[PDB]
Amino acid sequence: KTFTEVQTERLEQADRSVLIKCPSKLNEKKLLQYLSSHGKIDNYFFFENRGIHALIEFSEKSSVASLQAVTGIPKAAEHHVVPYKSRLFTFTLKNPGSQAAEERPVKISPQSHIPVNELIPKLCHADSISSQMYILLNEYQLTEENIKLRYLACSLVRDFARAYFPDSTVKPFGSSVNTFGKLGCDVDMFLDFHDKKGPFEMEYQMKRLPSERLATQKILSIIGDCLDNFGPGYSSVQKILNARCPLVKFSHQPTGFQCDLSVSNSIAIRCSELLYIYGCLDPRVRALVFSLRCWARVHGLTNSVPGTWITNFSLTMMIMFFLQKRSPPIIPTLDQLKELADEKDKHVIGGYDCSFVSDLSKIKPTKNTETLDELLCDFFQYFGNFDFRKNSLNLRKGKEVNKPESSPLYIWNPFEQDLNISKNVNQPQLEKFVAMARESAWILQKEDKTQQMINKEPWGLAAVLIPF
Amino acid sequence: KTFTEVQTERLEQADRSVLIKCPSKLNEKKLLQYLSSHGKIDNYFFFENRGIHALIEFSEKSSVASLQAVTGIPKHHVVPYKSRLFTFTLKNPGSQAEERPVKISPQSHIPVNELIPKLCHADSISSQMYILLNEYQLTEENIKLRYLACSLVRDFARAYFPDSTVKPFGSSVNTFGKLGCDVDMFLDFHDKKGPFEMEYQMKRLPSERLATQKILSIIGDCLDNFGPGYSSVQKILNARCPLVKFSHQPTGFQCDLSVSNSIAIRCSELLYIYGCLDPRVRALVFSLRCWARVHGLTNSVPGTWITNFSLTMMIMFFLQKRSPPIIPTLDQLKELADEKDKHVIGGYDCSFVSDLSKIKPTKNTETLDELLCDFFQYFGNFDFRKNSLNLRKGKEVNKPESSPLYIWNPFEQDLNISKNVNQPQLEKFVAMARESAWILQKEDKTQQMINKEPWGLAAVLIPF
Ligand SMILES: O=c1ccn([C@@H]2O[C@H](COP(=O)(O)OP(=O)(O)OP(=O)(O)O)[C@@H](O)[C@H]2O)c(=O)[nH]1
Ligand SMILES: O=c1ccn([C@@H]2O[C@H](COP(=O)(O)OP(=O)(O)OP(=O)(O)O)[C@@H](O)[C@H]2O)c(=O)[nH]1
Ligand SMILES: [Mg+2]
Ligand SMILES: [Mg+2]
Repeated sequence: KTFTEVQTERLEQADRSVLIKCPSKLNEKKLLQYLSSHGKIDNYFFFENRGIHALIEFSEKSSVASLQAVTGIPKAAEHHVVPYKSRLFTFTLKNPGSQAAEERPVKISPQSHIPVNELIPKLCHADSISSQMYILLNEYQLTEENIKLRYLACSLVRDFARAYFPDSTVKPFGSSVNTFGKLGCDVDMFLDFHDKKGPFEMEYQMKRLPSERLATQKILSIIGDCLDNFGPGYSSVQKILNARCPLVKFSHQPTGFQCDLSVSNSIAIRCSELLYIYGCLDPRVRALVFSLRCWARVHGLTNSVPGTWITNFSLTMMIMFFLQKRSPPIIPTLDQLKELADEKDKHVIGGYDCSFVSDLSKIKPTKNTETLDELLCDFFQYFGNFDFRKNSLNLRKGKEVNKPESSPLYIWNPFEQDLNISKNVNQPQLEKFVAMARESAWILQKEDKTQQMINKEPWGLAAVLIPF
Repeated sequence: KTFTEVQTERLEQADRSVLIKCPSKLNEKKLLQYLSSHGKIDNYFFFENRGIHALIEFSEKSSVASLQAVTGIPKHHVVPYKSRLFTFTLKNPGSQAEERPVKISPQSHIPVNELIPKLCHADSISSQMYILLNEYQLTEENIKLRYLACSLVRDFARAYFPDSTVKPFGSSVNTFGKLGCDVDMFLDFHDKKGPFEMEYQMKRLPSERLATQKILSIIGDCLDNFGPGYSSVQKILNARCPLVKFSHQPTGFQCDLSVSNSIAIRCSELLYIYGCLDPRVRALVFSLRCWARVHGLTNSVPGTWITNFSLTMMIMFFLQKRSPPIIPTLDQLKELADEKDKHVIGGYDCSFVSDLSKIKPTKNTETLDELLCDFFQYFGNFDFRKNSLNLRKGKEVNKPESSPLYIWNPFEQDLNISKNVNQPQLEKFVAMARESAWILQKEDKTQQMINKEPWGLAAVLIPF
C-alpha cells in the first residue's frame, strides 16, 4: 500500500460512485435492492447535510451508465435548468401512495468533529496524557466515509475538465491524503491536464495553449464558471487567479466541503507523500501533530487566512524535525529515505532530486519508546528554548544549521535548494509561539494531575488546550 | 421530401463527414485510395480557404472512428480535443512532385461588377433573373459544408451536454440562401421495474432566458479557448434572442449560435415551402435582395433599414395577391394541415402542411418580366400609412398601430416584423421602386443591347 497505489485505488473507486439525495421517508433495503439491479454495490453509507444523502459505490463503472440511462430531467422545470448531467441524483417515488414496507431509521456517518468545548470533558475523564492525545486523534481524524466523499468531490470536478482534456485528473493533496487531515478541513485539489503507417502524416487540428501560467488561469477560469452555473451544488465560487499559484475556491453543498482547486505542482505532491510516510510509520507521529495543531489554533498561533501566522504545514514540519532529533529518532531523515530509494523511486523536479522510498517495509522500525507524555512536554521544552535567531530546521539532515538568510523563523524546504517554507513569519508571531510553548511546558511540568482530577479541573493536554 | 426529412438526411451525412487540410503538393488519387482503406467514400470535394481543404463523406460512421484510430496529436502545447478536423502532411516532402491540379468548388459568388456583363448578354429579363439565381444560390457542396459546421459545434457542445443537437435555420436551409451568407445555428436539447422516479439534481434558474445566457456564455468561452478553428467569438447575450457570433476558419463561415426558438424554425420551414412551390419565387427574391443592397435599402448592420427578411415577406405577400395567386396564404396552408402537422407555440397556432404534394399547383403563368415590374409598380403605389401586410389573410388590412411600415408576424399575436423601419427609409424604398418601375416600363431593350448598355434587370442593379 504505497501512497500512489492508494491514490489510484481511491480514485478508481470514486470513478464508479454516485451521490443520491434520499427522500425524507427512506427504506434502506428497497433503495439498495433497486440500485443493485444496475450492478453490484461494494460500499455505501448515508450522511446528514440539509437532509439525508447516500454515497453508493458500484463494482463496475458500467453501473453508473446503466443508472444514468434510466434517469430523467426534472419534468416541472425541463426548460428552466442547465441540462448538465453528472452523478448527483434525487430519488422520489413513482406512486407516493404505494409505500409498502416498514420504515427503519438510517445510520448517519458523521462528517464533522465534536467542538472543542465538548472535547475538554472527554479529555479530563481520561487516565493519562497518552490517552488524551488518542481520544483527540480519534475524535478529529478523517473517517473512511469522509475520505470516500473527498475523493468523490475530486471525481466530480474531474468530469468538467475532461470535456476538452480527456486525460485530465483531479487529485487531492494536503490534509485530505497525508494522514494528518481532520474532519471539516478543506479539500485541496490539483488539476493535472498535461498527462500502422501510410503515405501521409495525419494529425488532429487542435488549438494551441498559451504559456503555463496563462493556460492555468484560463482553464481554471472556465472550470470555475462551469461549477458556478452548471453546478448544481457549487457555490461561493471565488476566482483567485492572480495569486502566486492560481486558485479557485468554492463550496460544494451535497458533500458540504470547502474546496480549493489549482494546477498540479509536483513538489506539493511529494510533500504530501512524505508526510504520509511519517504518518504511517508510527501512531505517535499523528497523535502528536493533531494535538499540537489544536493547541496552536486554541492560542491563536495559527489562523485560517494567510499572513504572518505560523501555518499548520510549517508547524507540522517543526514536529517532524523534533521527532527526527530524538534518541533514538522516531522517524528517519529525508536523506535516509533518499538513500533507501531505488531507480523506481527516482523523481527529479526542477533540477533538484526529490527521490525517496515509497515502500514502508524497507524502513527499519524505530527503537524509540518514549511515551506521548514525555514527547508533548519535550516538544514545548525543545522549541521553547530553541535559538531561532541563530538556527534553522533542516529536515534533510535532521540537524540544526546556520540560516541561509536573515528571517525570524527559517525552515528549509526539503525539495527546493534555498527556500524557507515559513518565510511569512515575523518576529512578533514567533515570539508569541515561543512564549506559549514555554508556558505550556511550565504548566505540564509543574501540575498536580491527581489533585486536578479530584477537583474536577483541567489537566494534562486539556490544561494546555484552554486560553491562558 | 419534407423540410424535416431533409434536415435529418443532411445531418446524418454530416455525422459521417470529415475535413482535411491538404498539403500544398496534392495527389488526389493517393489521398482517396488511402482514405478508401478506412471505408467507402460517397462524396467528396475540395475548396480554397487559406490553402486547400477537402470534405470527405464516408458511407459508414465507423469509417470516421477507423480514421481517428490512426490519427495522432501534433508533435504550452495544445488543447487535446479530438474532432474531425485533420491535417494530412507528407512524410517526406522532399521526394515528391503529385503536381496535378485539383478542382476547387467555389464557396462565394462572383461580385456584382462581374455579373452585370453576364446579365447584359442574356436574352430576356426572365433569363437574367435565372442567371443571377444560379450565380448566387447555395451549391450542393456549400450546403454540406454548412451542415458539417453544425455537426462539429454539436460535437463540441456534446462535451458537456451529451444529448445536444445543433441544427441550421434561416438562409442556410430556407432555400433563399446565397453564397457567403452566415450560418445560423440552433442548439437544442432532446435525448424499468423500479419503484423510484430518478432524476438529475440540477439548479432551477428562474427563466429559460437565464439558462440560455449561461449555457451560451460557457460554450462561447470554450470555443474561444479550446475550440479548434473558431475565432472572433462575440457574446451577444443581452439581445432579444441571446446569441454567440464566431468565425470558423476551416470552412470560412461566419456563424451565429443561439438556443432553439421554435417560432424561427417555423418561419424557416414556411419559406422553404414557398421556395419549393415555384422557381419564380426564388428567382424573384434573389433579384430583389440584390436590388435592395445595390441602392442601399438593406444594410448588414441593424437599424432603420429594411431587412432582407422583411423584404422577403413583402415579396411573399405580393405573390399571394396575384391573379391567380402564385403561392397560397398561411391560412390556406393551415387548413390543409392535419393533426400530425399541429404545432402550437406560446398559445398561438403555428400549424401548416409539411407535405408539398397536398398543395394544388398554381394556375398562374405570369413571366418574371411582368412580375418584376409589377412588384415595383405594386409597392411603389402601395399606401403604407393606411395599410399593413397580413400574410395569413393575404390581404391589405388596417394597421394595429402607428408604424411607418407594418408587416404582420404570421406566428405571433400583434407583432410587426418591420417595426424598426422609420419614415425616411420607407420613402427611399418607395422612390427606388418607382424609379425601377419607370426604367423597366419605358426602356428600349433592343436599342440598349445594340449600344452595349445596361438593360432590364441589369439597368435596375446599378446606382441611379
Ligand atoms: O510553503 C508551503 C506551503 C504549503 N505547501 C504545500 O501545499 C499544501 C497545502 O497547504 P495547507 O497549509 O493547506 O496544507 P494542509 O492541507 O496539510 O494543512 P491544513 O489545510 O490542514 O491547514 C501543503 O500540504 C504543502 O504540501 C508547500 O509546499 N510549501
Ligand atoms: O422579425 C424577425 C426576424 C428574424 N426572425 C427569424 O430569425 C432568423 C434569422 O434572422 P436573419 O434576419 O439573419 O435571417 P436570414 O439569416 O435568413 O437572413 P440573412 O442573414 O441571409 O439576411 C430568420 O430566418 C427568421 O426565422 C424572426 O422570426 N422574426
Ligand atoms: Mg488547505
Ligand atoms: Mg443567415
